[PDB]
Amino acid sequence: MKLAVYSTKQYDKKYLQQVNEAFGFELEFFDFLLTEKTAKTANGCEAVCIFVNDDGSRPVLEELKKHGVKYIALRCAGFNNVDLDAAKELGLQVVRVPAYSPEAVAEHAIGMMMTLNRRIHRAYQRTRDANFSLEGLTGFTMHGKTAGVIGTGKIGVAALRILKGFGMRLLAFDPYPSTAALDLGVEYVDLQTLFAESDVISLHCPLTPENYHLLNHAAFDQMKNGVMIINTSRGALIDSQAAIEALKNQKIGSLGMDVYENERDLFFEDKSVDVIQDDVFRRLSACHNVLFTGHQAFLTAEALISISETTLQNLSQLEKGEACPNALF
Amino acid sequence: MKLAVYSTKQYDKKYLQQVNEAFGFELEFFDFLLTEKTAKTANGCEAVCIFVNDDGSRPVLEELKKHGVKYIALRCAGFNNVDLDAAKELGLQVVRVPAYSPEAVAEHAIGMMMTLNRRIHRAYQRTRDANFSLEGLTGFTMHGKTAGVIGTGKIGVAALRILKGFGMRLLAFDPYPSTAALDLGVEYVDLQTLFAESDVISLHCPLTPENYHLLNHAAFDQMKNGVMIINTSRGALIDSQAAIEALKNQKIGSLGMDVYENERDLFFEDKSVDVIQDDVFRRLSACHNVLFTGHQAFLTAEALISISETTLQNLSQLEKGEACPNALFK
Amino acid sequence: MKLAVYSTKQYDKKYLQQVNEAFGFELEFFDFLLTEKTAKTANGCEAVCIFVNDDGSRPVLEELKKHGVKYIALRCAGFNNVDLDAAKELGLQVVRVPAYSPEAVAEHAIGMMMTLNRRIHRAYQRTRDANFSLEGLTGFTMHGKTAGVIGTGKIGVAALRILKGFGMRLLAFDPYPSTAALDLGVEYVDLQTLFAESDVISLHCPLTPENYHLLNHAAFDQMKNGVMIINTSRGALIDSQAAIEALKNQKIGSLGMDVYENERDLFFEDKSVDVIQDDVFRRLSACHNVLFTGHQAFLTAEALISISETTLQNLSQLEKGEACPNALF
Amino acid sequence: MKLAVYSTKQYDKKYLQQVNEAFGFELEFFDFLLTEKTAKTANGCEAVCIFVNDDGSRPVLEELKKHGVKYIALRCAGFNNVDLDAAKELGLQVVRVPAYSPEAVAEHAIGMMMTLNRRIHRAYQRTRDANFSLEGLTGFTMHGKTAGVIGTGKIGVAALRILKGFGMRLLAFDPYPSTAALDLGVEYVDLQTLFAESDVISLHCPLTPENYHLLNHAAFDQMKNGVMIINTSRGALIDSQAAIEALKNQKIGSLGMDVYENERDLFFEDKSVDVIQDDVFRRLSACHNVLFTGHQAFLTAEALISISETTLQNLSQLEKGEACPNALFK
Repeated sequence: MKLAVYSTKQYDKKYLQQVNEAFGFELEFFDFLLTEKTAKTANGCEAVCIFVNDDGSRPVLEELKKHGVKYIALRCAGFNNVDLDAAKELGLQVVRVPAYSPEAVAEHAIGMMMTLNRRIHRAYQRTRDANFSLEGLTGFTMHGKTAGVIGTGKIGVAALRILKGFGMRLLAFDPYPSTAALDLGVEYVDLQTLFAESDVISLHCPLTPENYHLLNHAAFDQMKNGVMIINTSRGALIDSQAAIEALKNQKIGSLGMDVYENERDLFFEDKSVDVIQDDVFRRLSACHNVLFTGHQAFLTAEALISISETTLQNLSQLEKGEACPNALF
Repeated sequence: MKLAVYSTKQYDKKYLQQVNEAFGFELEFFDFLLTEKTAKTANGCEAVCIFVNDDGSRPVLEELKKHGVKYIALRCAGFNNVDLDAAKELGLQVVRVPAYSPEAVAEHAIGMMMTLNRRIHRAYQRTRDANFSLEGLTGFTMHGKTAGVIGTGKIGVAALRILKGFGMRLLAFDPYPSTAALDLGVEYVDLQTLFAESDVISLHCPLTPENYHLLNHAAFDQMKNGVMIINTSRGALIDSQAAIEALKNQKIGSLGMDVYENERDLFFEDKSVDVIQDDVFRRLSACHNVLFTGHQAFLTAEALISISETTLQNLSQLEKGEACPNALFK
Repeated sequence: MKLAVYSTKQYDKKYLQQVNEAFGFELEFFDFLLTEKTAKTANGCEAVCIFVNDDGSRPVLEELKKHGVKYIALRCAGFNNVDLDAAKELGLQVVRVPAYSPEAVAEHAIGMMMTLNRRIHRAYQRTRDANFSLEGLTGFTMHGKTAGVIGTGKIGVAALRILKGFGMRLLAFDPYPSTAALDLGVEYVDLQTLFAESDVISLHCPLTPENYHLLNHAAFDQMKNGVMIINTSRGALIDSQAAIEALKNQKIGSLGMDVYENERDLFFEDKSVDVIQDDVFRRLSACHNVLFTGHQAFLTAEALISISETTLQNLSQLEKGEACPNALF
Repeated sequence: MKLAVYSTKQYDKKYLQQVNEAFGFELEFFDFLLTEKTAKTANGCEAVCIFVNDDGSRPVLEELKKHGVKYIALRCAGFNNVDLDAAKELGLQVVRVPAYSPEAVAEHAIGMMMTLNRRIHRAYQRTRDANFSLEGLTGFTMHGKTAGVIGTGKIGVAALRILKGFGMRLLAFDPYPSTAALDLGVEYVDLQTLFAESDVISLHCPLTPENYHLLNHAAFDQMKNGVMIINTSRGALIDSQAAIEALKNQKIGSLGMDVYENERDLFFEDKSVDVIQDDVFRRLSACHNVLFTGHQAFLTAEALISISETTLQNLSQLEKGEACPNALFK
């Protein structure tokens, strides 16, 4: 079975090749986006593997079918990229990443927190040139502080586990309180309490129409001066204009954000008939204790191996049968 | 009483002043080093407060006494910079802060680990300029990995609590196994075992003649390829020449080191007629997944407050003629 | 005519589109490399435009021919990536940009030199973080120093003009002395003399069998301690190992190199027992007063406009059947 | 004579020592600031050498006198930190370095220009990590563009020579004409014309009432979109609020500023109310093609040697009872 892989990054290739040892496919790696124009490159491949920015609508799918491709595989969860009606109709079998790694994500959140806290990113900038000055690097001791987690699904609980290790007082907000969280000693509270009492706040929840801009001006008003905020969840959970103001006011002490790729563009705000919006990343990073990562939360070897492992197992079946539920039918 | 503070940094001043509300000393802050030449600036203070780089040799002490100084407070644990015998003969009293907050230090070790693991230091260099490329940033999932801690005093135990939080398998080496550790599910093992099995290793122990160059060529050879090593303990725990080789060979995956001041200028071991360093810090940082911090482990507000409280409390006892448990001699 | 542009960077696109206002080509821009696999994307185009990394080997050319391509335009001087014998046989026509703007390249060399001299690159690393320390930034006054230029073709002469403006003594080495250089007041000399007396040295010459490793251990021995060396010419002009030792020795004070794409892996050092050969860039940049740029010497709007005009003109001449002096056969 | 040197940086020491080979002063170097408190450190010295940040006010001067100092040498042009009246009254003599090497300053201005033009500072941040991407680095060819110099004293003229070498067309605004400049082919013009026609502008003039905020909203409006501006002259030549707005609007393509020690606050936006700040420097540097240097324009070995010779020579003349042209009063 021959698989064409689009939007390939070096990490994608490394892990796919390693996982492929136990499936045996012939792999062809392309660094470029799958588009209507590039679909033809798949010719000769029974299948293609795509990621969040690849184009999966009918026009692309038509080209693929024309070129003999049967199976499409997302190394991925987000599908706003693909036009799913067509595939079934075109006789084209399909999939995504159902399982994902909660620990990788939680750990990333913690890592962002610690880096910000101890200003380790800044320290590195200095010490890489043998500048050992400590001015401006002072952090806070975690132990005995209060941590507020918004959302107690697997990721949120994984985070709480770590925060418990730090010896923090643990608070949480979730509409659906979890035994797993209670067993850790977490106290579930309303948002207002969480905002009021938390030294560190971390978002681990899905975006809903209800929680759009959950962290807004009113919310910031409730928080402690110098509060640390981490968002490895969707960008829309935070009103960016309000966060910017709160940073300027010094209400927010530190802010860490893992930026989703198709939110990067709409990230954001002011511009005067200027200046969309890499400028915001630059300014905040320079002027505040603000740290951005580029949707990096799942970027560990173990997490990547898991994504790969499956991707191959699915195709191997498809190359012959199963439910899948690789398959989205 | 009036206190002259030398080698003053902004953090030193902020926390000393804040703590001093409870004490009422008259504080005078100097940014420069105490030396034989600057000792005269103390004139009119009964006490001086110094840090690791300040010069406490006999000639300095002699000048201080000449100028009416009775008391010397080290706002740090180390005292090798001060000639204690001379101080005793001269009638001076010397006091110190015997330990730093264990939690602050452990948390710093963990922070170095995570920053290294996820290459967060590298990411920032990118994203500060709006470059979101992930190439080279790939880390490891901590959960289920094995952590080995060498030394289970308060700092090591504090680290172990955090590591337990990550859901790691916890191994340790210490001559005197601690119930507090055992209570965490820690398994104590010999060094050979700890070296063979640990994905991450962190040093939380005093330097002894016995453990000089504990992490040496034989130790590295034993370790897992890609191992992460953290040292917030003294530098001599590690044979640097061996570490540098291990990095080159890709035995050591990641290395984080909190570099003590009295220990930076001294890497050698060795070279010829051209030429030496801060170069090693620059090269390693550039070429490997290596992070140095400048003795930053105790640099938190809470830890600095503790240091400030102890220091003023020590001074307060000396002023009164009350025996000070933090005195370095009679 | 419709033209497919491969390996497209934003700058390529901006200037090609700007220039095309005068030509009316139909332009299709691709970000990815031209390869045997991607050559099919050119279907519908009479021409393609490529750069130094694109693959112009016979298998690729065969694909392009099958797909209706007639013309290949190199938006660069180099053509090592294109198999000219094959192209001829296949009836394809190949054109290039014969030279870059001399002023742009010369200015880049001077820019490198001044940045290094005043450690401006270092200063920015500091001041971007509001660190105004000057330690380690001391340079040298150019006025009254001696510059040596190796090669006095158009670029070398442009460089000399600038150097003259700094109030420097001008020396040069060329086997074929130039009237414009002589008219400027340049004194031609032997290499040994140029090495012995030059404060600053800049390489502006083509690579030849003769000058391979022209700057070698013996050359570095003859130089002044603290000498500044600039190479915007090909990498092989310098023996890297020697250069590395000379930096380590402190014979070479400063080194600036504009690194050619194809020559990127070749250079430099021992090196690494496999990946990565990039570490040399990292090491030298951190440990010494060394500056690398990525073949940036022609990267000005004006130079890019010239490349764009030449390319579109070359293509019109081809279509019209006129003689194209830029043709590679 | 023994000379105490305050606020010493490694470069000050190196060049002062090198020059002293021919003078034989006895030199004592202090890294710290001269203040009322540290003036006593000078006892045993007839002279002290100070720089722009050192405290020269009456109380300090009084201390110096008490401690036997007769001479104060400024290793710089500015002297606003020194209370000249008090000095004269106290019987102290003060000398300065009247001007920096014109070539060094002009060369600095050109260096900033080229670095900004080709985004070499950005490039280095990339290539230091083997990132050879060229996106965003595109510059412009200098040759055939127009350069406008504001001020045609020795520095402006030195800059013109260089700019001439680039093949640029030379414009200048100075009320007063320069033989050297005319001789160079320069065209004098009014400010409005200089503003309209210049691709690059560099300021090389002293601050006067007449040019306070010379580059103001109105001036920027006249300028070419994308224009490059360099200021190695004093800050108040530019209305910073107007400049910042002009950067935001994209009227100014690039801005290079050598920032005087005494002037960090001149440059401001702003709404960083909490709390008044170096933030402007961090922000502009990140968001625009902006480059700051810390009053670096004279930082070359030759320029420093000149400062050093002048300073030692002033001191020598003072010792002699000779007329020092560089004295600030008599």
